[PDB]
Amino acid sequence: PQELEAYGISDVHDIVYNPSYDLLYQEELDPSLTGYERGVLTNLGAVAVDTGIFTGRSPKDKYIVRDDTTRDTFWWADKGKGKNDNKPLSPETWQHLKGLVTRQLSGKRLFVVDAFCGANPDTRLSVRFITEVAWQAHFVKNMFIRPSDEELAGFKPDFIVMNGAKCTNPQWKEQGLNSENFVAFNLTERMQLIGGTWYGGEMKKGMFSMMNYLLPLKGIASMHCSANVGEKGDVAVFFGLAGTGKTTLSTDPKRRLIGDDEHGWDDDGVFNFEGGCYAKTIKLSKEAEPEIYNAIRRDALLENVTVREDGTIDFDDGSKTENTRVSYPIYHIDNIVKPVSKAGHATKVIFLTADAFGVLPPVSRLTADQTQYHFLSGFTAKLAGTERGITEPTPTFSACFGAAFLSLHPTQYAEVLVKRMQAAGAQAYLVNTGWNGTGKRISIKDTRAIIDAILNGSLDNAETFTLPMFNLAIPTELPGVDTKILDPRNTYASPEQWQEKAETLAKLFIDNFDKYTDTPAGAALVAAGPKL
Ligand SMILES: Nc1ncnc2c1ncn2[C@@H]1O[C@H](COP(=O)(O)OP(=O)(O)OP(=O)(O)O)[C@@H](O)[C@H]1O
Ligand SMILES: [Mn+2]
Ligand SMILES: [Mn+2]
Repeated sequence: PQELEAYGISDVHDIVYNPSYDLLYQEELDPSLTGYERGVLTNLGAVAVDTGIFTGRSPKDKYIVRDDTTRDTFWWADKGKGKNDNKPLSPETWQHLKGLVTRQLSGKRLFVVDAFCGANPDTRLSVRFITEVAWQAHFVKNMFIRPSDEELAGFKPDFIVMNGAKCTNPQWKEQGLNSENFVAFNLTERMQLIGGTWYGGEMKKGMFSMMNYLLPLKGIASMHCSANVGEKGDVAVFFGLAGTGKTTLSTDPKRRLIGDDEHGWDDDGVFNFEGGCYAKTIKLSKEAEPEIYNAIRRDALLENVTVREDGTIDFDDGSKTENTRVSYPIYHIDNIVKPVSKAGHATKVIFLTADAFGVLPPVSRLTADQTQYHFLSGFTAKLAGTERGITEPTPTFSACFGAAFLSLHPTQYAEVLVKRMQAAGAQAYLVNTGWNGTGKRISIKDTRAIIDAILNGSLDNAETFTLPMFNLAIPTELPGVDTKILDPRNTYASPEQWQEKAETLAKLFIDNFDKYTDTPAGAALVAAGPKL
């Protein structure tokens, strides 16, 4: 307990260190629990919980302490270098938030989970997570790397994550913060503090943000991508924003899964940060996604799904949130890289996007300059009007396909990615997992056959022609793929109807890209973007 007292947490009478899966099951199903701690047992064998008022991350509540360690290296929200959520925090307000959390956890029954972030000993974080909520401990047991008993014996944390979801900050107005909630990081004390939000993804993406700070400064790419590997050792990575297909499409029975969301790329190859996968379950189809569906069993942890009185799950019900999720340890997938989630250098780099404007082609091979342009652009889009019965799509441009998690400037991630790709001779591709002129999403079946064709070389050998405006090389046909869909003009009444939309989208790309054109490298990439 005095070790806990070193963190500021007093008088803990009941300490649960390294809780087993069986204990976490017992704790969640305790009929005496109240409120959002409670779990419910589903007919699939997995416990389901509700994560409370927050059912996704709260970027507006994300703060990073600005001090002499971070001042000149962080990509700060206020430093005129493009928009981001790295809002500066004073060390004095940090101490206030730390007092809130440590007092909240003092005198409680605490779960302590030691885990690694990063598959390689030379660059991993040794993270100690502290929570008073059993399903939060379970989330981190699933999603981080579980140490061996030997690693546990000599465990030396170099980052502490203290989850005080049950406390809030009443001084937030005087302190200039956004709300009574907070997700704060301190790189001098090497700690994350959480208040107000119970959502487990803050811890997952928080540690991801810290890897995104430390690794590129050591020459190692740090990537919002999934990754898998063929029997020959050929590695693919799949970038993309939330919901664009990284987890869906890397979970592929023809490939060994490396990881689904967070990877590094060092001198030896591509390596997972995590010990689990965090899948979306909205409208989950057992036929369309059988491996992910099969992972939903005891020790998986369902979030915010609708569970019927009889224990069945209504996966289509988005009432609590569209962001229904399940975490599971990665070995709930049958065909994975083991015992360590890593492989060689990627030779296929796939940018996933869900184009709600219905303009981009299902697949295209990128030039080198197009790769850089679209990596910095980081496009996807949403049908935001759907619940009001309207389409109009809303663009998101998020640098590196994950600006919410970037702690350095986008160009620093671009430069090390390009360096790794060039050394490996990797080829890049752009895949629209989103919409076309039918006003419907491309089927998962068609997208998987597109991925197959990328990975087995058939797309590279295909005859291609250039789609106008975006100047994207697209194939005339592909094995097992519906041929009509390959040219996005074919799903509209006429190519001119596609063109009206392509022009709308091109202007959005051009306007977004302008902020990168204040270096000569950036200005020169304009020629690789869409052209009116
Ligand atoms: N053609 C398609 N390709 C891929 N996914 C599709 C397709 N059509 C529908 N989907 C659905 O879109 C979602 C893809 O989400 P997925 O979990 O792969 O996102 P992600 O990129 O892993 O995001 P995150 O980083 O937030 O975890 C799933 O709900 C999937 O069923
Ligand atoms: Mn995912
Ligand atoms: Mn993600």
